[PDB]
Amino acid sequence: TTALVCDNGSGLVKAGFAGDDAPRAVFPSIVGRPRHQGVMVGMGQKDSYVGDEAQSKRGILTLKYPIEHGIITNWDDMEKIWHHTFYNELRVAPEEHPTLLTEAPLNPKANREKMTQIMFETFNVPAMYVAIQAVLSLYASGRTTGIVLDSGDGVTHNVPIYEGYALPHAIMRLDLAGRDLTDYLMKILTERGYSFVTTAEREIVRDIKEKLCYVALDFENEMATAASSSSLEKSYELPDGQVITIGNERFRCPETLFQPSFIGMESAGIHETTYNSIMKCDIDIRKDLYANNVMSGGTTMYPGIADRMQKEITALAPSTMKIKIIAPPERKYSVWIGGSILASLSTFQQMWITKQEYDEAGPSIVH
Amino acid sequence: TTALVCDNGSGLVKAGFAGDDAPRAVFPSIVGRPRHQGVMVGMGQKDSYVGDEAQSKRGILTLKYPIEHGIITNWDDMEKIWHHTFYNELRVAPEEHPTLLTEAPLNPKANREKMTQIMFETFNVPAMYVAIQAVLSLYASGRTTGIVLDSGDGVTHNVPIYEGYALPHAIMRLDLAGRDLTDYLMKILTERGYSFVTTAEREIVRDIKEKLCYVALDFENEMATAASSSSLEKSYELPDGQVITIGNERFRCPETLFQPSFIGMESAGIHETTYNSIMKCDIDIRKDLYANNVMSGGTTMYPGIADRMQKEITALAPSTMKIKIIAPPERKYSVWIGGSILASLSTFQQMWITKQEYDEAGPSIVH
Amino acid sequence: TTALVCDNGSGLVKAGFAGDDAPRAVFPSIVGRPRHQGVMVGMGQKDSYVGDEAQSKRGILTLKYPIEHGIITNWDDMEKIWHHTFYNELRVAPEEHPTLLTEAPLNPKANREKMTQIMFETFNVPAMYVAIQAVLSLYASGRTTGIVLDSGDGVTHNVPIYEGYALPHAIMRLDLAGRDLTDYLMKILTERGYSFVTTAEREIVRDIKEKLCYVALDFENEMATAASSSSLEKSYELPDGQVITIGNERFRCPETLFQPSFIGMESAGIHETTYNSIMKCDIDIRKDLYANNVMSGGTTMYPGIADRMQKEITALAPSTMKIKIIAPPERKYSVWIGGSILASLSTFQQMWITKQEYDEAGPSIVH
Ligand SMILES: Nc1ncnc2c1ncn2[C@@H]1O[C@H](COP(=O)(O)OP(=O)(O)O)[C@@H](O)[C@H]1O
Ligand SMILES: Nc1ncnc2c1ncn2[C@@H]1O[C@H](COP(=O)(O)OP(=O)(O)O)[C@@H](O)[C@H]1O
Ligand SMILES: Nc1ncnc2c1ncn2[C@@H]1O[C@H](COP(=O)(O)OP(=O)(O)O)[C@@H](O)[C@H]1O
Ligand SMILES: [Mg+2]
Ligand SMILES: [Mg+2]
Ligand SMILES: [Mg+2]
Repeated sequence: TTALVCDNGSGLVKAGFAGDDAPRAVFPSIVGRPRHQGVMVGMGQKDSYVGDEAQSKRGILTLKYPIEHGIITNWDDMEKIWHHTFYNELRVAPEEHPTLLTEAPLNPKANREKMTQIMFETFNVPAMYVAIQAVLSLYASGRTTGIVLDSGDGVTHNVPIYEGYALPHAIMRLDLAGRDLTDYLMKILTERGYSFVTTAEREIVRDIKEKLCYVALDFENEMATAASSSSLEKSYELPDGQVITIGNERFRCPETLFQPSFIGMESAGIHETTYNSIMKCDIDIRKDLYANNVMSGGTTMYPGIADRMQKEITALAPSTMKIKIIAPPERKYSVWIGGSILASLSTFQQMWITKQEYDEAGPSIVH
Repeated sequence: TTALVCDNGSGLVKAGFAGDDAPRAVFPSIVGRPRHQGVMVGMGQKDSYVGDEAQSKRGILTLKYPIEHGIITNWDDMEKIWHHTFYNELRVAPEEHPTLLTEAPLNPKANREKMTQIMFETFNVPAMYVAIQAVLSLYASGRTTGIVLDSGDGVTHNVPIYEGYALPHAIMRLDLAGRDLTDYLMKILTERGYSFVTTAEREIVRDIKEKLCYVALDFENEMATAASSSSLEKSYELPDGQVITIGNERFRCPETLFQPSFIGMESAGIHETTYNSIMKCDIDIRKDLYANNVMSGGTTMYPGIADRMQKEITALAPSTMKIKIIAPPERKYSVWIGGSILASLSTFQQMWITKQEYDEAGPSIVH
Repeated sequence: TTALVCDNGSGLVKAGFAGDDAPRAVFPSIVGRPRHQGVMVGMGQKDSYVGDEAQSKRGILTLKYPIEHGIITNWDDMEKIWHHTFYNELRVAPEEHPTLLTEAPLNPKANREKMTQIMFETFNVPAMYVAIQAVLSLYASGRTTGIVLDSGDGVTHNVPIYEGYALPHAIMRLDLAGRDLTDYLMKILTERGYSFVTTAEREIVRDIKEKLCYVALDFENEMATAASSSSLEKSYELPDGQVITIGNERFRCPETLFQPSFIGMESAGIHETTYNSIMKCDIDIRKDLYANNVMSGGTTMYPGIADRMQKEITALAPSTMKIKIIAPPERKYSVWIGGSILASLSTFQQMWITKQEYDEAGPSIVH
């Protein structure tokens, strides 16, 4: 009956039935084993904690993110993520619903095969399909044309779609935002004598990466008044009681995303990968990619975009073109709000890969 | 059969079966041989008197404490303590019950083996285990987080614990309180012209260390009003009828522990060893070590602590952090009431070292 | 006039003019004030002794290293270090030369500014520059490619360099060896019944860390032969006439630098940090990072590396890729013999930060 949209984020895995409100459960993609000797003898502990509870047990575990640079490390950790998601969040049996899974646009073969095969044999679902996360972000703002910028930890993408076809030859995948921003924040906060090295404490870096950062309009000129002894200091409080005063590094960390040359890699800035994906599309269609520029994903929630992005695009594109960048509030749930629209609707009600078809065809059902 | 918790005090050896009230026997850990020439000729007097009988025969013996600086001096005296303890207090044979023994956290190797080994061949016990005295103090107050203190005459320890694991990197052992406080009390009672030198009479010094002593809120401000003519004098009476009036030195002796520069040693104050053991724990756990500071051991019974310790820590700790320091009645028996809770409980009924397994393994069994 | 290279040791300050032999003066940085009351009104006693004289007057002082966890404690003690170093060792006046100072590759900013500024106002030197300690280790063995190690009591570092560019993305800082090895030797020597707790005596432990330790080739098998009566026992003689017999623990203390699991801290050994810095470098260059592995410092002077390090890396590295590990003699003076080659060579004779430029610009001239 009711289909299930379960999003394999690298965040922030999101789980909720098909429509109509919001993700039922969201928690960080963490499994963590206990690194210290037991001496109270309940015994009372698990062999492996998942999140939320692996984020309540900080400082006693060794956190292992099972998805790293756009790929899952091994399915031994992945199945334990899955077991936690179905059972102590959604509560429903896996044999009850057809499921809908998400992937990253341009993900390595044979990691969709191996996934599909393992998931059928481990949880015994009755039907399934895998839709890519960028394409789904079209549905959330309900547009049939435009270039989609879907940016989440740890893979961003630039996919062009026109009424309502996706060009296979103009899709760009960057392995950059947001975990490299997390690692960079840890590298420029060490620069003020605040050292973070332990895995649990690495989460604190994420919590200040969320809340306290912002982006400039013109970097060099916002940087200029930062050099003056004028306040940009906001004072954060740390869990053990420590008080940190950051100012410069606060706008510096997300600004890193414009120009990967700050980490020295040859990769082009979001400025130019957006533009170069548009300029791999056909000449006539370019007219309508402007003003259907749609940003998405959780790593676009800094309170200093899109007007940085705006000022940058308007400078690089042709003269007198209508360029408005549509960025809805609460971009982090865009993908899920996509998935919800698909699986609740017909036509695609008769289009899942069903069990008899899977048994007959085998795991080689890629296209 | 019911288990036996027999606690290897540094005091004050304590003995009583597992559960549920108080130890049956507590008495000074002393052996004393008769030093003066014999003339009564009944005769039959014992070669070595143990406590408490060696404390009702003061002035005719030469007391030799079998435990000094937290380690047992020789097993010739120790076996006579043991034989006396089981037989002439409890009235039971060690063959009947599994035992539970205690140690000092960070006790020199190879003195846990030789102990374990000698006890199997001397008393023919069916099973045993050795738990460290600091860890056991958690059970007494039902804590699942917090820093634990076994402070006895004369080895103290400082162990931080988080639910329900031990931290190898945060544990500190001081060979400071309390026998050096006794020896210091005898050295500063010489300052008022009352000189004591004999071992047996040293016990009287311990008895005034118990009853008369107290700690200040602020040393310097109690010291100021001590210089005034107003009375802090309490009049003690001595075993042969003599009257001593001490006042200034009365609050000075336990105050010595708050910074042992009085002795001359470089060793840090309890104030700071408490704090510095906390700042060797992981950052997110520190939040809950504050306000689960639980004191223990008989040597913490001076009336002025813990509110000296409280006022001192709140000054050294980060701003606006909650620090409730827990120190109720029962602290002299804290460790033992801990041991009682363990040996009655399952799972740990199957976790004693039993004789066949010992026979196979040998005395190399530690870890 | 000839420039002066004075190396701001983590240890262990080294001082000597630009080239070409060895440093004139080496001593382990300690300052010690006199802690007991004077009883000879002679008296002649200085307020602060530096080393050598503060290592001759052990047991009546409280030794304080001015550089702790890779940063100077405060400039009140540091300025007295400096004044002693230039004046009462090297004899030359700072007013007569450009000087050359060393730093860590990654260290709290702006404590390189404050340093540079205070040193200019206190000693009023004609010109200066601050070079990182890791880069200089290339010069010492005349390498044009390779990964550099400054490991001193207590900062290690891992910097990859390619002819003659430094790669920012791959620089890794470990706050691991060697003072935590000093603390670890003190923590496992209490396990054999010899206690060392007071400040002066802590130096003696450090001296036994120098001479008698060694690293195993195969850990598991060295542990096997330790359990038998097969002698690995060496007899040390101790300052007050005492005899120390160490076996197993002799190889246990340095083994800590592999596998930080022994302390429980979340980090990976030199084995893995070497690899993890290489696999953060661009693909083509990796070919010459293998076989230009250059070890350095004083805390790599154990007589059981590098062929352990080699056998371990060779197992983890890609198959049939040749890996030479070059550890020269002289490693304690590596940094200094590096600095010496640079400051004697033009072109960089005209590139010191000079007084007129400093006076106009202020502390920001650092970058
Ligand atoms: N307000 C915010 N500002 C900046 N970054 C944020 C904010 N909220 C969340 N993030 C980042 O966004 C990430 C979540 O992105 P998400 O949309 O879940 O990506 P995915 O769906 O691919 O997992 C988190 O890792 C977090 O670091
Ligand atoms: N009321 C008191 N005030 C101060 N000290 C006391 C008091 N009662 C006992 N003590 C001291 O505490 C010691 C006993 O401590 P205890 O908890 O038995 O240590 P352990 O268990 O390690 O032997 C005795 O040596 C005695 O000097
Ligand atoms: N033969 C040796 N074996 C092991 N360690 C040594 C030896 N000689 C010196 N050390 C250690 O090396 C340290 C000195 O390292 P050094 O190169 O001076 O570091 P830095 O230059 O950063 O101060 C000393 O603290 C000492 O403990
Ligand atoms: Mg995504
Ligand atoms: Mg005790
Ligand atoms: Mg160094």
